[PDB]
Amino acid sequence: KHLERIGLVYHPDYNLDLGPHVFPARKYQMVYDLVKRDSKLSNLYIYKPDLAKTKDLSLVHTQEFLDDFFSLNITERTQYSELPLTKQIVHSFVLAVGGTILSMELAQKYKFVYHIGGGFHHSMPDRAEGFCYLNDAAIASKLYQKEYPDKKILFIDLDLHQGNGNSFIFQNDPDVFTFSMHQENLYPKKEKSDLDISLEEGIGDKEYLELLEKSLRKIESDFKPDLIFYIAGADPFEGDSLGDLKLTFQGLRKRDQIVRDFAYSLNDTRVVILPAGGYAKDFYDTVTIHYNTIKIFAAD
Ligand SMILES: CCCCCC/C=C/CCCC(=O)O
Ligand SMILES: [K+]
Ligand SMILES: [Zn+2]
Repeated sequence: KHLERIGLVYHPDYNLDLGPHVFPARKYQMVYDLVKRDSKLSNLYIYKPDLAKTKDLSLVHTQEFLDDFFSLNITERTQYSELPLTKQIVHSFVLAVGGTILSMELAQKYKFVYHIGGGFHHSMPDRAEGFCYLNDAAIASKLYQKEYPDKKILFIDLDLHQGNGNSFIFQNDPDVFTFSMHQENLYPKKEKSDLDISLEEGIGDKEYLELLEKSLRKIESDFKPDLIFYIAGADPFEGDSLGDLKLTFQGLRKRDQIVRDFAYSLNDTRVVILPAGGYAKDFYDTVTIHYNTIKIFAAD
C-alpha cells in the first residue's frame, strides 16, 4: 500500500549528436522536455543516476569486452556496434546502465518506473551490436536476482527488433522469461527467446494487439513475474524509417495500455519501462510516441 504509481529516471548526458547516424540520440531530452511542459506529468518525480560501477557491468560482460569498450579499442568485440566508439558514447552508456539499475531499485516504491534512456536489448556479454555497447536491463536483472533470489523477471520486448542480447544472456535461466514480438526479416540474428512472435511487414493495430493479448496469456500460463522490463520501442510505428510494421499512434498507445493493465492484474508485479529504438521519418513522432507511453502508465 506504500506504492506510488509512477516515477521517471533521466540524465541529460544521455543525449548525443550522432550527426548523420540513423539513431535519434537526442530523443531523450525532448521526451523529458515534453514531460516538463505538461502540467499533469511535470508533477512526477525524476531521479538522476550516477555512472554504473564496473563491477556491476561485469555481472554480464566479459573483462576482455570491457577492456576494449573503455579503451575505445576497435576489435571484434566492438566493431559490430554500428556506432562510433568515443569517450562521449562510453559516458552515455555507462550513465544509462546506472539509470536502468536505478529504475529497478525504484520499483521497490513505484508500480511503474519509466526510464527516459536505455533498453539496450542487442548488447551481448562479449560483443557490442545493434547500436548497443552494454546491456542495461540484463545488468539490472542480475542485481535484482542477487537481492531477491526467489523472484522472477519477465522481459516484454515490443521494440521492432528482437531482444537477442537478452534472449541469449537468459537462455539457461529459469527465473527469467524473454518475450519478443518483432519484425522477422530485420536485424538481428535471431536467438531463441522463451516466446518469439515473428511479425510480417505491414501488420496493423488489430492483428498486432490480438497477438500481444494472446501472448501475454501464454506467458502467464508458464511464468508469474515479480519484475517486468517492458521494452517499449517506438520503431513498430507506421512512419518508421527502419521498420515496415504499420502501428498507428493509437495502436502504440493501446499496446502500452495492454502491458500496463497486465501488470495491474498482477498485484506483486512492478514494471521498468525502457524506450529502446524508434526511427520515425519525423524525429518528433519518435519523441511523441515515448511521451505517450509515459502518459499511458501515468493515467488514472
Ligand atoms: C545515446 C547514444 C547511444 C545510442 C543509443 C542506442 C540505443 C539502442 C537501442 C535499441 C535499438 C533498437 O532496437 O532499435
Ligand atoms: K521485440
Ligand atoms: Zn528497435
